[PDB]
Amino acid sequence: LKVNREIDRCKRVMRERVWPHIHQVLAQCTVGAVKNPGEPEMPAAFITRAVSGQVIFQPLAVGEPWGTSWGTTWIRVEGQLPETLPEGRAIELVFNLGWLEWPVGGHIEAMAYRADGTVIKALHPRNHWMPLVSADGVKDRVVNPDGSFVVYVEGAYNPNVPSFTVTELGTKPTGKADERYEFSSIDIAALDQDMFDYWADLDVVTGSLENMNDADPRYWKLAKAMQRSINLWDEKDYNTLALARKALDKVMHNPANASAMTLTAMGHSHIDSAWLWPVRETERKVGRTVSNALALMDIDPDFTYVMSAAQHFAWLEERHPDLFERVKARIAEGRFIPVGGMWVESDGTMPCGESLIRQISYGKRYFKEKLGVVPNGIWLPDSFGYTGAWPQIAKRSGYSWFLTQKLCWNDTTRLPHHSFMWEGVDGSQIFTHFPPADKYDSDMSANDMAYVQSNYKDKDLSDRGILLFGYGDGGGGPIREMTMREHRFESFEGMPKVEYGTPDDFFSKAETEMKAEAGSEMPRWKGEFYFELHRKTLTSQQEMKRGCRKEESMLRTVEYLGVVASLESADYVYPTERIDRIWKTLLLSQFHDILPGSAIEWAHRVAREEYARDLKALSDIARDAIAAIAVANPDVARIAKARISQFADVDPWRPASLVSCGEPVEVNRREDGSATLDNGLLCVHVAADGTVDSMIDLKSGREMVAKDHVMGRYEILKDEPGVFDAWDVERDAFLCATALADGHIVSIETTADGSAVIVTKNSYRDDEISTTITLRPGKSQLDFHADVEWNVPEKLLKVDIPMALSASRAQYECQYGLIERPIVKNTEGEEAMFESCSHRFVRIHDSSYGIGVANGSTYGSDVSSLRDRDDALAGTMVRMSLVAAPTAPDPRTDIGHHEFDWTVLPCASVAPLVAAAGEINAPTIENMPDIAAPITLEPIEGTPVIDWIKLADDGSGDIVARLYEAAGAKAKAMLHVGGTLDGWTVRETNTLEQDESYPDEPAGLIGGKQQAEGAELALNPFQLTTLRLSRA
Amino acid sequence: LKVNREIDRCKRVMRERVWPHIHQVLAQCTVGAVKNPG
Ligand SMILES: [Zn+2]
Repeated sequence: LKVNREIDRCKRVMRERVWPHIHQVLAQCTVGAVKNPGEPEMPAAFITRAVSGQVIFQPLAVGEPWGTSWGTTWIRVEGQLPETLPEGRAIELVFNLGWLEWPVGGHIEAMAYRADGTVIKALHPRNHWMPLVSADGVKDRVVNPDGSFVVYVEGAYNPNVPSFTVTELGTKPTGKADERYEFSSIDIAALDQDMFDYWADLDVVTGSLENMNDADPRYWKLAKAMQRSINLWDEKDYNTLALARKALDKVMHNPANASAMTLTAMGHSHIDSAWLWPVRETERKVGRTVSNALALMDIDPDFTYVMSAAQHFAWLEERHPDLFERVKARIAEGRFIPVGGMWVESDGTMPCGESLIRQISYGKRYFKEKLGVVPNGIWLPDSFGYTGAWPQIAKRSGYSWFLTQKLCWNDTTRLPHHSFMWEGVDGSQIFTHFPPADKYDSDMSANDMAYVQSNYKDKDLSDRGILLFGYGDGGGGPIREMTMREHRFESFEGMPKVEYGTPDDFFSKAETEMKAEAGSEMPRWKGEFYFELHRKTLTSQQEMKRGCRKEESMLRTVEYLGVVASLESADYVYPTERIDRIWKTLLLSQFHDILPGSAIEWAHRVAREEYARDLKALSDIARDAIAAIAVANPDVARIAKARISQFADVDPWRPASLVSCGEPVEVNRREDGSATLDNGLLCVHVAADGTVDSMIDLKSGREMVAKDHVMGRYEILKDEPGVFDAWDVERDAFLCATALADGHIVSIETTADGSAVIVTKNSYRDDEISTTITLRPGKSQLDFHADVEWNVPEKLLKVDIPMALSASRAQYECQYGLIERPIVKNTEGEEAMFESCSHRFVRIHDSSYGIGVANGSTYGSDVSSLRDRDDALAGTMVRMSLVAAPTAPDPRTDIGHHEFDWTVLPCASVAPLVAAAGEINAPTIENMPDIAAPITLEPIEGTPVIDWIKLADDGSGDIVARLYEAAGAKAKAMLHVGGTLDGWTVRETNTLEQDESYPDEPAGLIGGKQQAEGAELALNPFQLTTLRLSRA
Repeated sequence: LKVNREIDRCKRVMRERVWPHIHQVLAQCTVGAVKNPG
């Protein structure tokens, strides 16, 4: 059609006949540079060293790469600012350092400083210009009395790292220029605002023709004015410009339709704290983005910008002190908004409950003392699913709403609604919203308006949405082209109304109006947000998953010992600052890019050796605190190899030992190679090739292994996905798995305590798996411990546990509580859940029985039914993923020597499973005097569990316990305290240890603040309460 | 749909897992050149 061919003419007119005549080049500047391929130094220490004499600045070469990979080049620019400058026009430098266009935050960047150490503005691929004079006769401070000036530019020659492709770029500074980026004559230019407005109008108009339909007369009244204008603009006669704009004005002022939506736009750039670059680079990225944000708050007023991740604010505070005081000046104004008080945008499903609570707490604490703000909602646009315990934690932490967008990438199903009420397992509900643009980084195009209005899933009762724009995922922020195409879409009949705003006000009014409109028809979602994509993120880099749990499972012990030692010994200083530093370092390695393990080899290498260092430092605070208890109770008892595991079967926080102390375990070797372990409580029969093939529960007398199957068979899948190698698993892999039928028992023995051990070996073509199966006296559980020497890439290992019990749903655990997922997947959407998360245990049960499996560091599994060889129902298979080896961002990921531990239990109720999980995840310590816990609850009914006894953060000396219910039934208990804190009071708080109550949340205590000894507790299913004990 | 996403996997298999293993490199050759812009 004629119009579609007229759109191409208009776009080419924009690109060649209008765009170049915006920056009129006046003069070019002399340049000299100094290169450095090493690690960068602080800019302030370089400038003052670069002002006196101590740098030479050998001139650059036009047409050659100005740096090396992962290096820094400092450039001294000197211009002249000649006279006869155009009147009423702005003057600005233009830096064209060989930019590409596709990745904004990916390849090279830069930052321009003044000759005192102060930032001017950052330089990015699509935003490369620096204001000298502002079209009003006022100059920047870096201008002499004459036209002389001098600028320093720190340029980062970051390589462009492909997402999924084998490369050597994400390892270390190479010292070579792999991708060539030229220099090409930094220059000075005058800006023409009228041509720039004309280009903006053309852009707005021509982008609306691709998205309208040829049925409204506006499609034709537009395409006529677009044609009349470009037929009138002759770039060789400037006086025609004023004629061309008047033609493209009879259509720019048309009031929006009556029923059009209303969008609240705010500037937002998402910065992945570590992904495709080292963590030593994110600091500069935050600096650049923030500087860009403030240089756009003087192009126009009423422009708003949001920023999350208090850790980014801290990084900014240390590197650019001057750029911090400019932010605070905008915060008090109201145009700069910090949102979602959290340390970093953590992962949404893997961290435990205490991780999330501590993230919220540290974030709220930083946002208070520094910026003085109190956020009202959780900002989490990018995450691989959400745990389902989030609503309760958010509501009990003072929050009011919630924000997500990542759940659009699901491979099978689309969620029904965009704005809805999300109810967790407890019952508390939070208002949640997805930005209808289906992405956080928009460019404020006409395509995005058309999509937002034509995709919004609740247009019948909401007509209100949010809209984020800016260049994200690597920084950069929004560009001044986006802001000046927003004023065109303010009314613009044919498209949604758009206006600036803050998130809190949008959320308040949107929720209240949707409520008062819908009635008791408000959309609702109960449960978790299962992410139907990126299944391999549960096991991508195993040393990160093992590190997140081992460090956090022992922070519990270290913090508990600080409580016990601060009550026994009269002089013992609890090291608050070391613990705070360790906690912040931990919360930084739970970002949504490094816990899933989908970053470059460099990032994981640094994050891995941090776990080693903080693990070591933690087990010195422990032994130094235990030394204090050892002198306070000098003659009670001391045991080596103790494990303080919360919620045991008899004594909750007593430090139990490793010596089992039962009667020996009789072992009956058979002649064919098989063996028979038999303690008082189990009768295990191990076959000739590992693989326990029958397990009797001698108490009840039930087989525990599904017939014609063996427990412990190893499979190795062949996973070579289409895209996102380190991210997701094909379903095809589940078809290709091959068992390792070869194998044998290496050794059968008994030990000093009386337990029996069996040592097995297994191999697949290069690598070796040696398992140790243990049976201890007086414990109704079987323990497995495997050591892997993984060497072959592109493979995936997992073990299976065939259970002799058949049910319709499987039971996992959440951060606080439990969930169930189907076993046999019926519909198309259910088959998308073929692999799922599991914190610390999975249970398959029925009305009166059940079998459970608890793990140490795995985090991943999948369940399916089992059918006998005569085709009758046999049981259920539970497979849990151990280690995978991708190749995309990390060529040499997960090579060599992984450990794994797990255990299998017969459990009618859920209490012994929780006890076994807690007891397998606890760290070991030495020379620990065994003394009763200070806080104890006697269970009158149900199963309440005290999780995280710890000290107060106010330094006052109070105790804070975080107790919940872990069975799904109401629980009644009462508190008993030891003889070291009698006379103390107890009271109820929120998760942040503050006296704040909420009318829509039940409480634990009955009454108010009363005596601790004898206070009673009632807990409705999956409730999370926090007790605070004070001396008075 | 599942098939359209299975086409991408097959095309990438062609491009990376099948195509490079066609020309097995044995040895490289010494080279010398003379240039002429006329
Ligand atoms: Zn992200």
